[PDB]
Amino acid sequence: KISLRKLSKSVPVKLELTGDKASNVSSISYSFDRGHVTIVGSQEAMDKIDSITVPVDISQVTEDTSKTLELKAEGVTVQPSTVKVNLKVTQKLEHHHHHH
Repeated sequence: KISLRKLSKSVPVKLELTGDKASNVSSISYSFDRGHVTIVGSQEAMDKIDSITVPVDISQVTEDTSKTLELKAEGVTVQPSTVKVNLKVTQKLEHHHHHH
């Protein structure tokens, strides 16, 4: 029954773009310094969590910036549960048409 009562695992974060893309933006990208955090709790809870979804609104995003996002899950203790995310915005600009 496992005498020990201590365990830790890693759950990569998955960002899902939510909202309509700005008409003045061709495309948006995102990155992370680690994109991985340590969780502590029962093995059953860990087996249930395969990853942490972190949705972000891009509709209000029209310029390059970064925001701190806190992660929480019921059944495990997420810590530091904080990561920095940089959102680069690409400005649309016409150019020479592709010959191909």
